[PDB]
Amino acid sequence: MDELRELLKAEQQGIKILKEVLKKAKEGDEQELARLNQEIVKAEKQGVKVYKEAAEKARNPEKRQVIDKILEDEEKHIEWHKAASKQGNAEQFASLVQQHLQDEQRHVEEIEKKN
Ligand SMILES: [Zn+2]
Ligand SMILES: [Zn+2]
Ligand SMILES: [Zn+2]
Repeated sequence: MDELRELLKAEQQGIKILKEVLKKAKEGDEQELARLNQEIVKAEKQGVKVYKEAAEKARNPEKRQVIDKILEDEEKHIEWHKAASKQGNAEQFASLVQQHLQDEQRHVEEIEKKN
């Protein structure tokens, strides 16, 4: 029983921000969007931090395997949001957010399976 609820905290935080991102995506404001983008970057990387930290303390390779997959995943998300750099991301943005949202929920399944 190690690094379970702790790691979920990262996903939970990311998902919680995504909820507001959905709101601001419909709002369509650069300041709100950039600020939220900024929040995402920090939150997801904080997730990477706890995952990477736990990875180097994985009693079982399978525990690292799950962490490593999400660790890679979580950075992938940021890379996408970073690559946007605000073009005209509103309608297009919301569509992509659905994927991030479904993905992090999948991360929960990858961890808990049945939560
Ligand atoms: Zn993420
Ligand atoms: Zn993912
Ligand atoms: Zn995640």
